[PDB]
Amino acid sequence: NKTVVVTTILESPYVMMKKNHEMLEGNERYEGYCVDLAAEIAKHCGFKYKLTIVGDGKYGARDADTKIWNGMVGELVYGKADIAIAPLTITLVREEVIDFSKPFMSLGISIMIKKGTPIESAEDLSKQTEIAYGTLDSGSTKEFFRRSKIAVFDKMWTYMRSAEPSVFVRTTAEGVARVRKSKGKYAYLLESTMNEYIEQRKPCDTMKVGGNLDSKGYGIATPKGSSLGNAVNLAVLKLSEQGLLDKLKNKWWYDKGECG
Amino acid sequence: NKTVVVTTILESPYVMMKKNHEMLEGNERYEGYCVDLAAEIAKHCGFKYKLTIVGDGKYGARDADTKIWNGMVGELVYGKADIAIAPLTITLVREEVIDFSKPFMSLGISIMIKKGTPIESAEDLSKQTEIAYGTLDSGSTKEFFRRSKIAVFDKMWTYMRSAEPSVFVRTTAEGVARVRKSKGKYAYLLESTMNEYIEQRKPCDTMKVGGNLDSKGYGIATPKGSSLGNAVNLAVLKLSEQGLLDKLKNKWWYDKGEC
Ligand SMILES: CN(C)C(=O)c1ccc(-n2nc(C(F)(F)F)c3c2CCCC3)cc1
Ligand SMILES: N[C@@H](CCC(=O)O)C(=O)O
Ligand SMILES: N[C@@H](CCC(=O)O)C(=O)O
Ligand SMILES: [Zn+2]
Ligand SMILES: [Zn+2]
Repeated sequence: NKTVVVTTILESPYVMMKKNHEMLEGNERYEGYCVDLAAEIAKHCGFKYKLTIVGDGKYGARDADTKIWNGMVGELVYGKADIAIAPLTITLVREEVIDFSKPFMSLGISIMIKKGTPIESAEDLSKQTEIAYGTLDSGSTKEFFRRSKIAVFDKMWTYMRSAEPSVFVRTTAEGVARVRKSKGKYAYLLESTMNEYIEQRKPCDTMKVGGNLDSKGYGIATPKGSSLGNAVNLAVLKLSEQGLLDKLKNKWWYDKGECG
Repeated sequence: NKTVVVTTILESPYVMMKKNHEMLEGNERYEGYCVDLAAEIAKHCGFKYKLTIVGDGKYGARDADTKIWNGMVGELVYGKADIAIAPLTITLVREEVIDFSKPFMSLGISIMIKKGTPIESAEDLSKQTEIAYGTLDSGSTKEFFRRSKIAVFDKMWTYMRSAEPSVFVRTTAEGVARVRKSKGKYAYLLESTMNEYIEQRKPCDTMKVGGNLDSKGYGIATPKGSSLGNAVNLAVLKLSEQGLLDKLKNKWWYDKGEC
């Protein structure tokens, strides 16, 4: 019996510091969808756990030169954490080095605009220069554009990779702030889950436009061959079938909506 | 090196007989989304394969008395097939006896009505008596209602399990025909994928109403511990990331929609 080290990331509404966090200790400092999910997974799998925030604040990508993984993925690969419970996208390159449970949430890449921005689609962004657009660094959305052979997305990447000043951001919060402050001149490409959450938070000045660009899932990740992988997978399916995942999504997205 | 036996099911538009199937042979007799997907999975994983239609025409459930698995799940469990490539729902009870890849398609349980039926939600169905409703008699949708602790769905199951004559059907096609012939007095609970497909088929007299009741996925299934599982999983993720799954959905659902 060992305390499971959980790596996660501060990303609303998945993991957030409670208002009164400075007077709280350990796991009690945090709240959110992944905090609730971690508690459920641990209960069903019968383990005790410690939530830790990923040191470098990243999801995980592999450096092309050194081949070293960063982010939550790196924490699993190098044995610094036992499990990642976060909005971590299931991708081919990651599945090669870590294990993922069946998905607990669906999502797709989507477009965030400041309200009133005359953009309705990815096609619309790709055909103009007035409105800058970019993505998060070290995540699956950037890799999507880097790899896409779809004409519109390829054009978009050609623009984004060489754009000056840089259109990429270190955190989702930075991307959102950039939209809010840029008077309609920056659009942000981010996962529909995060986009839909921010759309329902004050100051209610952003919106999701167009359909999703792809369709994928977040999964709970463990190091390759971990003893926990099997149980975690079954727990995710149990929570899905009990309706708990739906309950948590309602709790953290729409029950907490502040744009009416 | 051995030919992989693929179990699948005749379910439109996943697997269908080609119009000229009697003058074709082997895998060439069939067409559809899962036929296209099987060819791709096989190419990427480097195996030869034979498509076979599940003998009993069922998805897979375990008999409460005999504890024997039927349908495509049974074919995997008892060693008759090496892989199932079909609209087979990932469920906990199945994942305990077979392996699933990461999902290749997302779906949820949904409501099919004859156009004009005064029903907009599961809540609506549960409150009234005039319009009967049911599910495929063997499958994950029936098990969803059987197991649900959610009040609306519990109410629906309490009605369905006791309705006479039976509100359950043997095939999706039977459920669809029942909606079409019942003048608005039967609604059919089925997966959103199959609902959305039929919505685009002549005579264009059905529609999907309300939100989905759950959210889940179909996966490619292999017998527990099979050597093929890892490669199949990586192939699904590659095909997802390359846009192929989206292309195949558009091909079989919308590009040739008749409405
Ligand atoms: C809990 N819910 C929402 C789900 O079970 C679910 C079902 C399917 C998916 N995802 N996941 C993936 C992936 F594994 F790639 F992430 C894909 C799908 C649907 C479209 C193809 C690829 C995500 C969640
Ligand atoms: N969920 C993403 C991070 C967010 C994004 O890239 O848009 C990942 O796992 O990399
Ligand atoms: N996809 C379902 C069958 C259809 C249904 O139950 O609605 C299964 O795998 O059992
Ligand atoms: Zn629970
Ligand atoms: Zn480097």
